[PDB]
Amino acid sequence: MGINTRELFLNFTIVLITVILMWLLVRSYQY
Repeated sequence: MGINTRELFLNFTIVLITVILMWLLVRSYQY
């Protein structure tokens, strides 16, 4: 982790797109 931004979005941005799609994309409207 040195001189290379956007290198941890996977865990972060996924847990965020997963959390969201969950509360609402799991209900009855997939992504």
